[PDB]
Amino acid sequence: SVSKIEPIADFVIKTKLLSANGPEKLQDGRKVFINVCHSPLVPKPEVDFNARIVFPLIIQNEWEIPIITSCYRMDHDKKGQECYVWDCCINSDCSRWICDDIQLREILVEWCLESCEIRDSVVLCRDRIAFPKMKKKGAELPALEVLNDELHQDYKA
Repeated sequence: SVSKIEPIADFVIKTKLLSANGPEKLQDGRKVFINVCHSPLVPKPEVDFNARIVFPLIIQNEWEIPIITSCYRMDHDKKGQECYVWDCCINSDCSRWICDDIQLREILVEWCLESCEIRDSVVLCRDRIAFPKMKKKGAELPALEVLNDELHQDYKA
């Protein structure tokens, strides 16, 4: 059974595509946008966010904010050049944690970049990075199709 997660727009990561080694063709050097968004349907860490507890767990690879990433979609800039867009959906509580702790927000941004890199075999720039003041890139964020074992425990069947 496939469930739908309708993400709530939050903020955008702007970057650059350095290389594409995946099953599909992408143009190197094109602008990349990542929509960091949220839903209460995304799993969340079992350990509540407390900086002194959690940052050592992150170093130990024992704690992470779960991310559900969409397939990429194409948009175009004003000169007609292709730009690639991904949605990275996290639990709504985790979206509030990254408001109050800038160190956690930086790590979450890195996790979102790695998530797109993993799912589509792309390499994204860590230097040519920006944070547009918009909530999302593009029109309505499309629904994420997920299996029931991917949902937050309290929202499973």
